[PDB]
Amino acid sequence: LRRRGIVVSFHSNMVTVEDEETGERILCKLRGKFRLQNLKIYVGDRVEYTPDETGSGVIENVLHRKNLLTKPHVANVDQVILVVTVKMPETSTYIIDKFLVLAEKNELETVMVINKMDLYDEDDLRKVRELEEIYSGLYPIVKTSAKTGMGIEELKEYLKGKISTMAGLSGVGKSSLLNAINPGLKLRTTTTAQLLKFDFGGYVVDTPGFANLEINDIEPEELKHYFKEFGDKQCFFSDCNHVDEPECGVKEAVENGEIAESRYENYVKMFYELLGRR
Ligand SMILES: Nc1nc2c(ncn2[C@@H]2O[C@H](COP(=O)(O)OP(=O)(O)O)[C@@H](O)[C@H]2O)c(=O)[nH]1
Ligand SMILES: [Zn+2]
Repeated sequence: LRRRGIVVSFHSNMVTVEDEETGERILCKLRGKFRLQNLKIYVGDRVEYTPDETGSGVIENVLHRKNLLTKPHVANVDQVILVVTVKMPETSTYIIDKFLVLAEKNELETVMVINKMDLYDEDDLRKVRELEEIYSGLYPIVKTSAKTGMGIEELKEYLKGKISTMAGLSGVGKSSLLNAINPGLKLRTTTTAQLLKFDFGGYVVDTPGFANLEINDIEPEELKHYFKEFGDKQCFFSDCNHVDEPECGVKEAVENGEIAESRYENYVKMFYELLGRR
């Protein structure tokens, strides 16, 4: 009879589902009119199927998704674990804000993780204090070391229950942190993502988030809504883009220091970058 499950991967041209109750990995086939209609199914999709245990099962229906990450297709993602690096990979605030813009656009909770702390000397630490100085009040920050183990237990606290996606520049330590959180687990024909179950309940995606940092589906005038800070600020004009406009609460805030310059700076850069399109 009808049982609820979460899709976790696509094996041998078939959907692999996991039983929401207390189930194992039941392989499946989608039947019905999903054919007639165009109701596509993805990893992370919640579904209800028929347990013909005498050989896997059959997917009867696919629930409605809260969202759908793209390239590595993933549905119903709650969190973005943004792993950042001050030294070694060197992460610019610009890249960081593009990541946040993306996480916000897909309406996801974001947890910023400054990794490789074990490698930082005094100058590096200063750069760290600058990251906290910028993002402290906009997002949760956790200082970690995949090697030392520093900050992992605290990070396990955010992964619990939720379906999470790792994001960050190559080399920043995404796969190493994963293994630090759950020995054995690791980041990545077979072009679809997979959901890895955490020891403590919850899942993390096979491959990394928006690795292609593609901000195009965003209209210029839309971008401003993806910078938390820009909101409680009042600007003269109706829907002021905060760039040239004559009077801007946002521009005012920057001259004050209520808004980090880097934030404004990167937002404007991104703004103009989106304008170049017809
Ligand atoms: N010292 C130190 N090295 C780390 C840390 N995390 C990852 N690394 C190293 O950084 C390299 C890249 O890590 P990896 O997890 O593969 O990066 P990813 O591309 O973000 O998944 C590997 O050679 C690791 O040995 C960390 O917290 N501290
Ligand atoms: Zn404005």
